[PDB]
Amino acid sequence: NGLPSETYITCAEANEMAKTDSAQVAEIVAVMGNASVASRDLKIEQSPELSAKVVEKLNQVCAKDPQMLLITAIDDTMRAIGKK
Amino acid sequence: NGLPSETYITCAEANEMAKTDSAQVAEIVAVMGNASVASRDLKIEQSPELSAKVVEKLNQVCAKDPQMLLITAIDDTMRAIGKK
Repeated sequence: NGLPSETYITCAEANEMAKTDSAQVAEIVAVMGNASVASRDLKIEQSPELSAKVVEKLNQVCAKDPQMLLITAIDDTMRAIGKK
Repeated sequence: NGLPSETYITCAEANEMAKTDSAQVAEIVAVMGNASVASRDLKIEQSPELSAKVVEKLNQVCAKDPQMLLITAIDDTMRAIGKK
């Protein structure tokens, strides 16, 4: 919880900023996401489309429960795609 | 040299595309960039300040060498960071 404001931000609210700054929102989500999911296989193809997905479905989950911080929310995707 | 167009595109020309799509470009460079550099230490965090950085100076290096493919270009950046 003692993380920088950007990292401690909620994924749902990340969409709010996305209209102004899609870059910093989609980047961190993708950059962390891919690196953190590579932890279980290490061959997660680096392609804009996959990232585009991680902020689409993830924010959808956030819409269901706002108690998910951006940092933890994407971690649930790590386990979702992390089914090896 | 037989890789898909986008990943076979030079860092210099990738910046050109960023003018139309800053996302796909800043993403892929930070995505694999951070993933590859973290493969040497894993002490490297993910921040929006890094994408801008890895696509800034690199495009300048590739401005001196248009032959530098995106993949190779980022490798050279890893070398710089891996220099400890």
